[PDB]
This record gives sequence, C-alpha cells and structure tokens, in this order.
Amino acid sequence: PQITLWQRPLVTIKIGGQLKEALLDTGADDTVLEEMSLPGRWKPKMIGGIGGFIKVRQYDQILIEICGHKAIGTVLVGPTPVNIIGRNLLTQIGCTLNF
Amino acid sequence: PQITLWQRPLVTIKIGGQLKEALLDTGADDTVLEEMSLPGRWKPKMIGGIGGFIKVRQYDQILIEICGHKAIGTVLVGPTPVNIIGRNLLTQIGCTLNF
Ligand SMILES: CC(C)CN(C[C@@H](O)[C@H](Cc1cc(F)cc(F)c1)NC(=O)O[C@H]1[C@H]2CO[C@H]3OC[C@@H]1[C@H]3C2)S(=O)(=O)c1ccc2nc(NC3CC3)sc2c1
Repeated sequence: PQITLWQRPLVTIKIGGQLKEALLDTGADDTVLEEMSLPGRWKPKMIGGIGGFIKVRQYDQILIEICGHKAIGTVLVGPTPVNIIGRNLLTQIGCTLNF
Repeated sequence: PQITLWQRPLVTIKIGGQLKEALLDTGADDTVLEEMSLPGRWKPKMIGGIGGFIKVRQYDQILIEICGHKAIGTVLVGPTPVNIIGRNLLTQIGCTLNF
C-alpha cells in the first residue's frame, strides 16, 4: 500500500499467535512492543527515547506478519506506550519514504 | 526523493536562519527540535515518549525548509536527543510511506 500521514500509520500485525496494532515508525531503529507473552529466550536490555530510558526484553529471530508481509528479526518487549515497528523490520517488508 | 530505510532517514533543514539535520519520523505526531534559538513567542508544553515526558516550548507558524520543501507549522523545542520532523510537517511536503 501507499500510506499518507494525515493520521497515524497504524497497521495490523500478527506475532506469537496474537493480533495487535502497531505504528510504522521510520524514527525507530528497532521494533518495540508493549508487554506481551512471547515464547523463548530473551536478553535484558535498556533503550532510550524522548523522555529517558526503559528496560526491555530482547527476543531474536521472531516472526511477525505486518499487514500481510512476513518478516523475521529482533523484537524488544517492554513498557512502551505504543507498539512500534522500527527500521529493522521496515526494510524487510520493502517500506520506503516518498516525497 | 525516494528514501529507503537501511539507514536513518536524515534530512537537512533550515529553520530560524540555521542549518540542522533532522530525522523524518512517521511515528511522531509533532515536530520536536533540540534546544535552539527561535525568535517567536512560545508556550509551555509537555510531551510523552518512550521513557517518560519532557518539557518543551511550543512555537506556532514557524517556517522550515525540509530538503528544499517549505512548510509552516508548529515546532516544539526542548531536550529531545534527536531533531524529529513529525507528521504535522511531513504531510505538508507530501511525504508518504510505500510498501
Ligand atoms: C515512541 C514513538 C511512539 C514517539 N516518538 C517518535 C519516535 O520516532 C522516536 C524518535 C526518537 C529517536 C531517537 F533516536 C531518540 C528520541 F528521543 C526519539 N523513536 C524512538 O524512541 O526510538 C528509540 C527506541 C526505539 O529503537 C531505537 O531507535 C531510536 C531509539 C532507539 C530505541 S517520540 O520521540 O517519543 C515523539 C515525537 C513527537 C511527538 N509528538 C507528540 N504530540 C502529542 C501527541 C499529541 S507525542 C510525540 C512523541
């Protein structure tokens, strides 16, 4: 699809057998999802944003389907206020910025 | 231009007579710039992100040239770690997401 930016670019994702909505975020290097139940091993990590830092759990090689496109990569799980799809996955679905 | 997302989508902007670099950010509702000297009158505001909140000064009807495109609108100024061009200005330069 082509997505204009008059509203938030929200998309439906499927991850770990659950359905969620997430923001396509070109300003995010990594993908960060709200607290959710994800199978497998994870490694502790701290990431920084506009207001300071949060601790997250890093899961690698996680399959996500983003608006019908499959991708595999790293997902961070923690107290983000919104689910964010970052550039590590945006590149895999072929997403580009155009103006 | 068409911008792919293997690197941060950084762009050169001119605002308040100064040249800066800023991140094209589809996950940002509003435009937030690092501390900088802007001429107008401002209004205190508080915005939320990944790690909490920061206090910013809001300036309205500020002219910004973004990769050669002119836009006018609200700019928030404060302790963000990165200059962020948000959707209030991305829509004015015709920016879309495509995949
Ligand atoms: C969290 C998003 C949902 C919102 N944000 C934009 C994201 O694009 C940030 C951009 C950013 C990049 C940085 F490098 C550093 C930063 F400080 C900020 N991305 C990020 O936090 O990424 C982080 C983490 C994610 O992976 C890596 O990539 C970068 C790092 C890192 C770990 S925002 O900044 O908080 C924002 C902007 C405008 C705005 N307008 C408002 N208006 C009111 C509602 C009416 S609310 C509001 C909120």
